[PDB]
Amino acid sequence: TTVRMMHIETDPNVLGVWEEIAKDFEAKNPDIKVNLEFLENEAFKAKLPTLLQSQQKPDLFYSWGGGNFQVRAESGLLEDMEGYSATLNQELSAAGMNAFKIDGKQYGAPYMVSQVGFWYNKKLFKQAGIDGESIQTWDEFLTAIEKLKAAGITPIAVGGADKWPMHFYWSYLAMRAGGQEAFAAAMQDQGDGFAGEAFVRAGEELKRLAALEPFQPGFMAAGYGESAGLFGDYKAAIHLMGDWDYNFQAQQAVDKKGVVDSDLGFMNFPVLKGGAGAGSDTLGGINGFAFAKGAKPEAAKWLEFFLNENSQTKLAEIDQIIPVAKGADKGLKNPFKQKISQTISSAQWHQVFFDQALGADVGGVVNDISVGIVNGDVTPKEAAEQVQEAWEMRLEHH
Ligand SMILES: O[C@@H]1[C@@H](O)[C@H](O[C@@H]2[C@@H](O)[C@H](O)OC[C@H]2O)OC[C@H]1O
Repeated sequence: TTVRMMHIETDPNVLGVWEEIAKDFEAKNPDIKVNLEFLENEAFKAKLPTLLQSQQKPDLFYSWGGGNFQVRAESGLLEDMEGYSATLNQELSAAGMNAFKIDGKQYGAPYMVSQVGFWYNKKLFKQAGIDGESIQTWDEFLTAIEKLKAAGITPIAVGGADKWPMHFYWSYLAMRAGGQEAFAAAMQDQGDGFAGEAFVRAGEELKRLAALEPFQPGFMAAGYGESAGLFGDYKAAIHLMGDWDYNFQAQQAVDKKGVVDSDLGFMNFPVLKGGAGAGSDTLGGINGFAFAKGAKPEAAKWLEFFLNENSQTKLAEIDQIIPVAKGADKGLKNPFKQKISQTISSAQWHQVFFDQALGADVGGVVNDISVGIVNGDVTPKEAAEQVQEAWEMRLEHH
């Protein structure tokens, strides 16, 4: 039998490890072949809707959980693999398995957890006269931005063309302004919801950052790959990105090394004055693979092995993922990844990426108003009302 797994992975080292695991699995299981199918992130997300309606579908596809996963599970687009999940449940974290379980039905399995934060270049910070470790508040972050501006260094790389990198700013600002309580009320559409003060404040503070002109020339035409390459090429000082950026900025750098460890820093998103959120709250998520309707049981056998402790330990040791398999945290030797993994574990609020939490429609609105605020197209108040209004209609029509 042949199992097909659709993914968005571009890293050659990661893919080599995945192929090694596949080869090992195939030796232990001669009856089963594993075929990996790549689709680039933006194209993948765009095509999945029609793919899930087709008659030829992969067994497994990359998933962020969140809003689209829920709708797909309830709408009959995924396959319940609860009867083939005993070993997955033994090997993987229960919180990770629960993220892909709806109504007692197991529709996927976790692969990794992540944190979004500020990767930064200590060599460029020294040139501008900034101590990165002293940045604890948003006002201190803006002061650092102005010092980079005055030094003639591009402060921030962002892939504005893809929009979601910019949304990380609006999202974190809303988390810091309103805390978990505000987001929970907004999801329930209680009170003013997403049009509430926390979300307007997020827009106001994003507008304040944008007025400093901190992004690279042409950031609205730049995708994630170009933006990470600018960081890796020492041409931008700061990159707000998930922890997967550690290997990506190196792969996208001309020299294939990027910002080396002695020049590299990572810092949490700062706190906001007059904000209800805690500095230890993380934006990130639990990514995994979902089972499309019609998936064969052999796909669960593959996933059992692909996500086991040895496989996940390898992927942590090449500094790619923060693992979900029990015991694979032994592979978090790299100091950047070890510290990030501890932040994720200690977080009282760990929030899934807003665009994935809210689904393709409302999440697309959040992505649009993030770049819209920065470009002056929409005010912070108008942008928050757009999110609330789209969310209210999603609630009504489901
Ligand atoms: O919608 C965003 C996703 O597209 C993005 O996906 C990243 C992917 O770019 C990277 O290569 O692997 C991690 C994966 O999560 O995540 C953030 C979302 O906001």
